[PDB]
Amino acid sequence: AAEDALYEQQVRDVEAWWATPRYAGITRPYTAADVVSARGSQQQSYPSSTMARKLWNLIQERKAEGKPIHTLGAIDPIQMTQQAAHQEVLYVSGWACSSVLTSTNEVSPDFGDYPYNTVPNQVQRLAKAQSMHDRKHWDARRKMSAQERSSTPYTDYLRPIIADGDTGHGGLTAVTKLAKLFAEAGAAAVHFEDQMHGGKVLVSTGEHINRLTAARMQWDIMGTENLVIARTDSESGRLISNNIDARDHEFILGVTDPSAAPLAGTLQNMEARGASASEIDAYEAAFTRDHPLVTFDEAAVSHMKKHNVDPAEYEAGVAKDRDMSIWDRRALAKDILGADKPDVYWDWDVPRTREGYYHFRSGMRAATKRALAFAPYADLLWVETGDPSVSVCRQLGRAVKEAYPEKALVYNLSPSFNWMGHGFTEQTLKSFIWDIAKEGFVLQLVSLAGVHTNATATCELARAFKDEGMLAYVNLVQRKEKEIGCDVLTHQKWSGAAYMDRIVGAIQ
Amino acid sequence: AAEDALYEQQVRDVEAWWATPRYAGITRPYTAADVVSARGSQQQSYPSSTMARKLWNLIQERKAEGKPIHTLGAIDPIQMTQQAAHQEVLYVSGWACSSVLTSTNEVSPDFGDYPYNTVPNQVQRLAKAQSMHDRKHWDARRKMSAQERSSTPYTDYLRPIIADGDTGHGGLTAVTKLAKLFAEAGAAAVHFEDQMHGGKKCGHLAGKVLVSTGEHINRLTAARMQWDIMGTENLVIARTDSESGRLISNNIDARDHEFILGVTDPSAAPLAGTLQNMEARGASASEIDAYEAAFTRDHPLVTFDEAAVSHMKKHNVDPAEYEAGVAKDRDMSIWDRRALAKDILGADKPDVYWDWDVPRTREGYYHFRSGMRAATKRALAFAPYADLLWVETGDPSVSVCRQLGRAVKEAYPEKALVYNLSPSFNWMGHGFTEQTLKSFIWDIAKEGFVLQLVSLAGVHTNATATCELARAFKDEGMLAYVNLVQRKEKEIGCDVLTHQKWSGAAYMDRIVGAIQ
Ligand SMILES: [Mg+2]
Ligand SMILES: [Mg+2]
Repeated sequence: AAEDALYEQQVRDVEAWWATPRYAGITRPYTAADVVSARGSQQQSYPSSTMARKLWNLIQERKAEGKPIHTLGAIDPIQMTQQAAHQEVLYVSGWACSSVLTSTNEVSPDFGDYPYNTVPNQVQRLAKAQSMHDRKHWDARRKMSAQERSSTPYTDYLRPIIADGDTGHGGLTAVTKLAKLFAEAGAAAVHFEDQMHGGKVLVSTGEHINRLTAARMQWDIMGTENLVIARTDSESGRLISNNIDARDHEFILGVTDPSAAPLAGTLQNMEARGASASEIDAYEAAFTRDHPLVTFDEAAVSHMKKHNVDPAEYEAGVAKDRDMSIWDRRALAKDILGADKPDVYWDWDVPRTREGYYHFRSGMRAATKRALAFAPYADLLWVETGDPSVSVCRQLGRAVKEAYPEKALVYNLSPSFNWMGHGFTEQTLKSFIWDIAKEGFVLQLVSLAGVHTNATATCELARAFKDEGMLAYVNLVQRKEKEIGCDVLTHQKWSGAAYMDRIVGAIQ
Repeated sequence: AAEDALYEQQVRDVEAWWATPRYAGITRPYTAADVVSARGSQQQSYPSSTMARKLWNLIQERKAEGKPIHTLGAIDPIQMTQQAAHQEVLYVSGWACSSVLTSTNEVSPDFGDYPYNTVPNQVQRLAKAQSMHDRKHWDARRKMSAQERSSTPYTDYLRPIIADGDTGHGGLTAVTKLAKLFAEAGAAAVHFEDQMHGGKKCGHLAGKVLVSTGEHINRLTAARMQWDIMGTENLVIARTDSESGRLISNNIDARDHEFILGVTDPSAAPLAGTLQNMEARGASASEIDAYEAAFTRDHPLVTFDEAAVSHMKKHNVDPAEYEAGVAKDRDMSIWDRRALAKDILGADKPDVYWDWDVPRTREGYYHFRSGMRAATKRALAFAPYADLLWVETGDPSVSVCRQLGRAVKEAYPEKALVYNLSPSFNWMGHGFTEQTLKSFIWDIAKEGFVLQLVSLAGVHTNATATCELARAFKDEGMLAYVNLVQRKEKEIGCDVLTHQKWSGAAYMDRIVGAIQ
């Protein structure tokens, strides 16, 4: 039929699409029929998908060279226009949005607690400005001679946008709607982090995989090729919201002291009888001191050597199966111990927080494992590694390359770190970006760069303008703007006035 | 009746409100009953009104001192926080909104052609950030000792906001809706300018288009009526660009007639109708462009006064009576000027030939003699309807400012003025020294220009800072970031350096800790 042919043609198309090199190694737990059944009859193309292909190709080219795509977080269209000739991509931060532009105009510290259309609205604001300045630029060039065009460098205002998706802002349907808004707004790529929606609390490995799968399916339904970026904060995240996933069990901490009674219960009982907030804090502090936390692997091997049993059989099994459940680990331990010896005591529930969070052994062991777990679901991997170290980066890069030799990584360049005070020289501060790009960190970003440049410039001017008036404005702004050749100096032309003049002249 | 008694009380309360010194010398063409009848049964209070009173009191204090309230246009909450310790008010420009933040996210050159909730939305964004930083600041101060508070200067993040209302974005009902949005969003004052909504003419004779004097007065009155209905004291700022606007959309108002220009050649046929016939005959745009350019050359424009005096001199008639008559009545209508000239010329002389319709533009606009004569006359006409007067005066000039300030103050000695400080003018290449560049703001504050603003300041500082970092970062990476941002930020004591604290992280941590 008319509908049957269109359906069948799209199923064939989607299956072929997923077989292209763009999606080599990417796992999809759903089918092409699943996707086409959700599409309706109306096809639509999105500019973000052309930008996504531009970004994908740029990543492939720079990764092959061992070279960086390093950029600065931009908070407004002015910053976009001034980066366009220099940075090859544009980054949009949710931290920036939280304090400078929210969908409700209610700004706050970054808890990812703005309405979830906030960062997509900032993407749309930048993408529409990109299109305006590309149109102005194309109009300007058509007014030049053909040879003057060859003499003048082309400015590319259509740099692919990378945007912060936070944790996805709720359940899987929220993630699909957030991904939809981003593809509509213009984002070429979106990153999603393995923290709980609402210091840091991780979600299970499987929960985050499901978020990444939800974003991919929505873009598959839309027919767009936007890039999924998976971020993990398990290098520093000490709490996990959910113990259901066996791939996390080796990092969850528990007690070995059988005289420890569940902490959360004690704390609620205390609050019921009227105990002071400090008294609850004091007991919780003492409880952590009195009862040290270890992994079950650690408790088992300690129990075996204590009872004169070789742990090698256990250690081989957990090494062979990193993701062995706690249930199967206890089974393996008791067989090795046998009937005569007592069983390992270990309880991860007893020390849970008031919220019910479990304790988690953060570090690069957990972060590397999660990066590998996320790799078949993501186009780029973003691992927070702590303070900048070429050494740590090299280790992570090789660990990922040996399992997924084509996966590119992202690095978050800290704006606040004391580089010189922590071992760097001017030479090694300069080469850092290029040093880690050789190890596979292709996309690199100073998240809050546009916040800090803007704050510093206004701070300097505001103080001086109070006492020196227009002398301060000319010295600190007008003179400098002219010296460096900033094209906003002629603001009317910069804004596109000549472009609109021609259109109005054509209409009349 | 009980209800009727209440109504009369509210009417009496409005009348008493309008009799306070805040509204001395302000003309309202409506009654208190008019206002109360539009109010409904619930009145609510608006923070913008508290900010408006704060701004009014600051203007009164600074004007008495001959001192400036000089500020910088801010485009985001970051710039607001860095200005709060230094600039006593905050300015929000519509030019900046047009290129950086529109209610539809469609940025473009400034034609005042974004949807009219655009600048109110930017005001709301800044006002909500002011409240957030005030709450952060207050919370931090309650953590200090009582003595440490006495020793630490209090930062006032609640600076009154002045915002661009463009032309009012349409007819009188749009002006009232826009005024309402600004009062809801948090603006202490709004300025409205006497240009035609729909933007400037483009191409030949490109430039601003003025409305009639009376049209702009009705806009000022509409905004005041809306704020009266709301019970708010926001400040009306009247802006005129008749120092440079060479076209006017409407000739109905006799107060504009002395500036409107016309032809004296009886052989000139109407230009717009000729161009329309040519366009209808297949003539190209260039051939039409040619006829218009030639028409402008062959038929100079003059005011009716100049035509009548030149005509009297040609026919050996003393023009002294005509000149004395129109000097006495600057507002004489063209109808009455023609009759005066005709009576002086007498039955045995031909009458003055002068036609202000023949040279009209294709849109139907009239030609207008721009300059400080028109600008000063309009400033005086708007004065009874405005809390502050904003007169564009051209190149920065203490002399021109002093003349304008004196001219206003001889009729309205209490009236405060606004000065728009150009960020683009080449001060040092046009007669300023470093010393008089510095003193300019204080020099004109002594002449009554109490409120002064660099409207695009936050556009230019932001662009310059990113331009410099973006170039260097491409090649020097984190070395450029440390050299140009991090090190400088710490060396000048910018409090965004510690962005977590700056954003309010400790404030929210205490709220969450108090909830659990
Ligand atoms: Mg975020
Ligand atoms: Mg405007």
